[PDB]
Amino acid sequence: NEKSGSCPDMSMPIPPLGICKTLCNSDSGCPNVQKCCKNGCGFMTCTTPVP
Repeated sequence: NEKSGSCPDMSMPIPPLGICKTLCNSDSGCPNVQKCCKNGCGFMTCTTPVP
């Protein structure tokens, strides 16, 4: 739990394209250094880590 930062609470970016399928299960689930949060179609995807 907790890689470096946290989830970017904003919900600003909203993908209109037909994309409704999770991928990650948590921080450790996401690759590179992306955090696993819910900022799309209500699933668990990777996002940018916020300090």
